Amino acid sequence: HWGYGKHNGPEHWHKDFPIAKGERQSPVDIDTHTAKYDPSLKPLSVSYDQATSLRILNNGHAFNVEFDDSQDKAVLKGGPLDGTYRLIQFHFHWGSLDGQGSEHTVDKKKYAAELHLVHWNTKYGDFGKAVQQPDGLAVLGIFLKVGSAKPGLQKVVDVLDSIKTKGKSADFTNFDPRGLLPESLDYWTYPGSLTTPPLLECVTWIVLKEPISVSSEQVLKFRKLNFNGEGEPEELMVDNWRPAQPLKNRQIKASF
Ligand SMILES: CN[C@H]1C[C@H](C)S(=O)(=O)c2sc(S(N)(=O)=O)cc21
Ligand code: MMC
Ligand SMILES: [Zn+2]
Repeated sequence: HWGYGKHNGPEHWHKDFPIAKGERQSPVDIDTHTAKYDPSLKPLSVSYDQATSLRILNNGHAFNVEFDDSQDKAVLKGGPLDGTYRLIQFHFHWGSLDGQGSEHTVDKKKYAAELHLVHWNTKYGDFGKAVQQPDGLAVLGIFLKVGSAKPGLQKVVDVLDSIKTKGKSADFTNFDPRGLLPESLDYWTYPGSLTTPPLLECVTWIVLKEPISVSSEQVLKFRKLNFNGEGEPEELMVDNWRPAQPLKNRQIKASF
């Protein structure tokens, strides 16, 4: 089954998921000089004050912090979006070394990791129905660069010992996502897909311009995780990111 190694990595995915070669695949390189400023793009409205985190899970390719989405508790609206999208989970993609890790790149520059906050469109009623629609999901992507510690990331970093291997999970309540946001909410946006199998083309990507800083030791603990399940040969969870895909005539719009 798919992964990120030599034999099952991004370049092999088309064999089982033919949409890998589709028309609106993500991630893409964001060229700042070709992105078009769009004056009608509204400001983002992130309402995460009533968020309820539940669990953190190692799923064999990243770790997910999951949220209670049975009511409009943590939602995203405004921006390029029509309607309310609920936060269901967030995860990261990171590298083995600080100069690679992000999925989206800006003028070919790669950051150390990328945070994806995944939201689904409430008019479709549940997550499974939202992935059957071209505007079913909105993912908020935030870049991470090594520098000063991000205090709001530390609670996540400390629980990672408990979910070292594939399939382990831990209770993770009362985590507040607002501590992972940069100061500015300027963004680029384009229509894309999930960046892992099943690679469904249902996503409106909102990639924030401003990165958050994390310390070198915060990023180092991400790299101690395992793709493997307990009692198998250890394979460090590093480089779980997909190379950029062809933009193919889509336009990237900027809110600034
Ligand atoms: C296997 N993980 C995929 C299936 C999950 C059900 S999901 O649709 O929540 C997401 S969102 C996501 S990403 N990297 O594009 O943000 C990847 C996946
Ligand atoms: C079409 Hg999702
Ligand atoms: Zn992701």
